[PDB]
Amino acid sequence: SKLKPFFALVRRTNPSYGKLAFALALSVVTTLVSLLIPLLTKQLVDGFSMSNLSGTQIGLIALVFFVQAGLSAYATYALNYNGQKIISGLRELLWKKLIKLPVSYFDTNASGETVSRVTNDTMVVKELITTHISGFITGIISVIGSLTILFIMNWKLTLLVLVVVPLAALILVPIGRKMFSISRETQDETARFTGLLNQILPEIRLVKASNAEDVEYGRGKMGISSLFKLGVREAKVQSLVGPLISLVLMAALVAVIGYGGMQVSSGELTAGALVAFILYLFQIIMPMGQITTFFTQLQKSIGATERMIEILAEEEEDTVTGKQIENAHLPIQLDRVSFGYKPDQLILKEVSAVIEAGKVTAIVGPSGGGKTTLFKLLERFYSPTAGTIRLGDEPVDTYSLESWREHIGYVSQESPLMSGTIRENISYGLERDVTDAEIEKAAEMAYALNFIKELPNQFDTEVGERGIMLSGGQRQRIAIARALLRNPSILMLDEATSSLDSQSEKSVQQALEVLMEGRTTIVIAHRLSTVVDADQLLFVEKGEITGRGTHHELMASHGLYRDFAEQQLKMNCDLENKA
Amino acid sequence: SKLKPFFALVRRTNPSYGKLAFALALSVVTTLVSLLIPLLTKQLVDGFSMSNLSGTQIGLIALVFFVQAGLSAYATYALNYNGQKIISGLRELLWKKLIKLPVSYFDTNASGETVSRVTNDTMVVKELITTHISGFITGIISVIGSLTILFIMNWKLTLLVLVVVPLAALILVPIGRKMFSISRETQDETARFTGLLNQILPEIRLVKASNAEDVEYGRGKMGISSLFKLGVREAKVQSLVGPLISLVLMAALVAVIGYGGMQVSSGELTAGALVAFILYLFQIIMPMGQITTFFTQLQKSIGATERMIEILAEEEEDTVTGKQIENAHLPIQLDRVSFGYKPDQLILKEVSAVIEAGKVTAIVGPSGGGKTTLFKLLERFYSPTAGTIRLGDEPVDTYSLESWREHIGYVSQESPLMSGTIRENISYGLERDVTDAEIEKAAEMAYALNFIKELPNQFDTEVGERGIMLSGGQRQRIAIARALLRNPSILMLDEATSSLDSQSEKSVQQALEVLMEGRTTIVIAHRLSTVVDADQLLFVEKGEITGRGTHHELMASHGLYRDFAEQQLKMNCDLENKA
Repeated sequence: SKLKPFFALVRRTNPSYGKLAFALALSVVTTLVSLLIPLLTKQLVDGFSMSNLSGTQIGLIALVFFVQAGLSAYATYALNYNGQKIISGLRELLWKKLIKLPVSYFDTNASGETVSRVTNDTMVVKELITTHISGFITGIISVIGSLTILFIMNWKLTLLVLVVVPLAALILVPIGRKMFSISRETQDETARFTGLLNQILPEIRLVKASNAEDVEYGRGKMGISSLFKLGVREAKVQSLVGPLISLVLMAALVAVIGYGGMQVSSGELTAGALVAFILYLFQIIMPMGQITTFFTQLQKSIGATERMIEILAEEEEDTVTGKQIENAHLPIQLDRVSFGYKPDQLILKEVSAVIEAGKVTAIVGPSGGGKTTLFKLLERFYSPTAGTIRLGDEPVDTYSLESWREHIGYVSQESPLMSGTIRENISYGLERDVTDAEIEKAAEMAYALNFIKELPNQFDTEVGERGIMLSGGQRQRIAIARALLRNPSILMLDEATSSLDSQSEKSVQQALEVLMEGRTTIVIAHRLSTVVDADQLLFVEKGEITGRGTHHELMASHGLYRDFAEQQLKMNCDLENKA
Repeated sequence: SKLKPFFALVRRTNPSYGKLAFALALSVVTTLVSLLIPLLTKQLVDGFSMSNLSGTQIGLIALVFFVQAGLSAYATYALNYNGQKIISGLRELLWKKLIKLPVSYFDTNASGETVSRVTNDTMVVKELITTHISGFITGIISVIGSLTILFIMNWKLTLLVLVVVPLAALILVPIGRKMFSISRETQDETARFTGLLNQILPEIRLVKASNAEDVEYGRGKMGISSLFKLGVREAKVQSLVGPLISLVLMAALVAVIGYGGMQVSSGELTAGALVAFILYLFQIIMPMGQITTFFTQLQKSIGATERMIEILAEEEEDTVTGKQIENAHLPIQLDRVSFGYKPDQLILKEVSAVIEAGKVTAIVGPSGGGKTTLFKLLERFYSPTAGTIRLGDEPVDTYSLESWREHIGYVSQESPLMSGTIRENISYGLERDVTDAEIEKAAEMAYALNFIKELPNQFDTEVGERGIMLSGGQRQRIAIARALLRNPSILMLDEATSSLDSQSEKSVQQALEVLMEGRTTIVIAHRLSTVVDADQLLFVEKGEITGRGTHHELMASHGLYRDFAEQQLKMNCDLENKA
């Protein structure tokens, strides 16, 4: 039942079944060859009466050892090499999917969790394929094979092992479960106490000022004391568990080996048959260890194969069907548009606007008021809940998302840069050709060239986490040059959120104007004073919009709706409004 | 050499040496009793000729097993119980030290690192005391004892083990070191690749907008490929290492047990002497495992005992010698005061001021300009580099730090609250008696009572990390009530840094005035407009101070020094200065 999705998943990578089957066959043959070794030692030891020592018998044991090792090396390489092919194919599929999942997917799901899945689930599956299946089969063949060979030479001494091994395990298991429960509880109390100490130490500033020396000592002392009480409770458990595990193991060993010796010493058995018996006991206990591990692995494996298949079945973004845009700067109408993540809550509704060729329109309104939805609707970062976005007089969902994203340009504050060269960032993702003589003809414009020429290298710095740190103004100027190299007909601007420094800001404002000249521009911001020059402002009413005039008209005949943001500004200052 | 600081450290806890010595003696006796068991099994097995089976011989083995387990339970409890006493004593010493280390210590050293030390070093030392020393001694006695008993019954078969065991180890060790090196390199490349994927995923916003789909796919594909290449290099190592470990172990076992059988089968040995030989081999291999672990533990232990002793030898704050203050609101002079963390850089120098009875003085100046040093000097959070702080006409270092911290009061923005009750916070650390009828007579003042009475409980909420989250204004009002319950003669105020919300701020300003009335107040802040009412402002010049007048005098005859902060404000707004 559960093995049909795993198999299907493995088949997605078009694996070579012959090579895996042959490797498994070699493992099975390696285990069967490992059951000859104790019979050949018994034949050698039984044949040592009057000390003949036939050299062919000790040489044949070496030939069988080198043959077992040669086949085990081949099977182990083949299994690992194909597992490495299978896992590589899985990761390539998962990565090609992730890069095409709609930007909605990363809005709902954590990027780190997705990375964690593609890096761990594939690993689990690998581990299952390369080691655990072959380990499990070989262990079963080794265990049942060894017991069958033992019962055919001396059934009394294996009947004893088939009582001693289960009765020893029936004791050690519960005693071990009980032990581990106490280890977890002391770990948790250790954690609680470290947490408590951590929490007191950064507030030492007040503790000192308030004369709370004995008070904070005493609350820490109660933690020392609760840890000590659990430590004594662990001591009273570990003192019974330790001696009892050693008592059981040695009583099992003495019982098995002493009855082996008491058969050889009476004549009911030979010296070489006892030798074979010990040599097989090691071939019972260890693979029995192996097989047990298979099942936990199998559970984890199922969960992984559930998550990966989940990703690789999800919807991907249809970026490449529709028309091609001609004369793209034409009027963007919204007419009866609407949105919500689910129809339970319509985040934006009954909206209409026009956005005008070569002008600016500014989305500015209350913090947390949903205003970011209209911006994400206009850049196609989100599909409307059945209401029209229209360019000129054609519904915008007509044009291909490639032919849309090509005639849009995009810039933000708070941006990092792509790990790569500075010329690679100044021309990122655009498949048109570029040249040294024009890539800096886009960079002199944002004042990027005459900044970049002062760095240790004029085309690289390993920008981002590897290279030197850059200030927000430098990062913005690098973004503004990329958009001048695309020469988009429409521009989407994310001017600021959170908080920022005003250092060099007037030179950054003079850098920004370059890009927005003579093309249609849509801006989103957190304050009115940054937006005083705009040809239409849009105020946001937690689901609906008004304003639809100059900044001054908001200051003249809007009133209370300016006051619902301007009061929070006037708690700090008049923000250069001077009114 | 290295054992003299550990021992001294252990002696600091006044441990019971008799009980540890007796537990170690019991462990040694338990190991010697564990060397009888295989001789008694040999006597039983050798005595089984003609199958007499004397019941006293199989009963005596059980009596020796229950005696070994009884003494092992007692020794194991005693060792763990005394280790739990020793570690508890260590932690109590370390915590009583930390709480008294000067506030300078936590300024240089990370609190988390100190917690980590007191929670891990003590543990390491515990582990060494309870398990590793006894484990090491018992292993040596078990190993040398078992080998000495083997050589006295059959020296040929132990001479073989004393060649087989070292020659097997001389192979497995290097092959294992080499194996682990490849496992580390693949871990690192896995980490590098996850890091790379992580770094791409939160920037999916641009990747989509820029048409960088094949570009970001290909950079990820190169990571899949480098991981696959290292995976194949690991496969070519694991394929030789696995077979070779199994080949060696089985060749060692076959050689030892086959020569055991070939002695019994020729008559050079008995069936029971072979049984004893196997039973002792297990008493050689496992404690040899144990002893090896002792040394790594010993190294770690030394490092721990080095850090803990370091803490427990450090200087602690002399909080309780000097005079007692009378009439504490008198003039605080600074005259030729100076400071620095080291004399290499004098952070503040040649400073003089007066701070005046029942007035306000405000420390306001450039960000990162060192101004926080003068505030920390005035509250005695730091000693001057030989220049006088003086109250009335007495040097302030005359009064006890208790009798100082009692006549000071202290409040800050950005503060958390002590984990505890709300009545416990409103009266924190003060050793004077309090009553329900007066603790709320301090709380009605900050408007704290009529806020607290609306919570689910009127005296508790488990405030901080356990309970409900509180806003900055509520936390400030709780702090302001504590200072009214102390009724300090002098007040130290940290008004704001970083960033804050203006929500309810005018009601918080009306709450703050309550505390500062009719007592001397020192304030530190980040903007001039918050401080317009102050009777003296102090501007800071990266080592020296001026201003020494009203806010308006800074606005009238200071000029360029107001401009060196006011310009950065005027990039945003005039900040209600209206000039």
